[PDB]
Amino acid sequence: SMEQVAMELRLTELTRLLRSVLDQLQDKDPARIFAQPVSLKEVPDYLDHIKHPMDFATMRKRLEAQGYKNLHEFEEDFDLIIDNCMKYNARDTVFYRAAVRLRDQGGVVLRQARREVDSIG
Repeated sequence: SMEQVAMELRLTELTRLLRSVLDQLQDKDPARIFAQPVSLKEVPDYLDHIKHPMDFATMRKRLEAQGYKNLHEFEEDFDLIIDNCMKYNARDTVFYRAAVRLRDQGGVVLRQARREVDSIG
């Protein structure tokens, strides 16, 4: 149907805007602390602590499959990256502090992304 095409075009254009958002958020992580999944070889207890691991690579895979239907879904995965790190790692650690800085800086980006998603539709 043409309606299914139009919906698919909307998903594609959302994906475009989320790709740009993802790039901008990841630039707020110049240390690359959140770039890849936590290795279960190197942190063998991780899944006892964190039930839904997340990282920028995993998000990028979902994005490229057009797997985010709306901005809320994408924000949920970003918040997991931050929140997981702030639970596993103590306040005095480079990891925790990196997450706070990513959260604070990412807020700015996400605030305007929400306006753009509502505005363009």
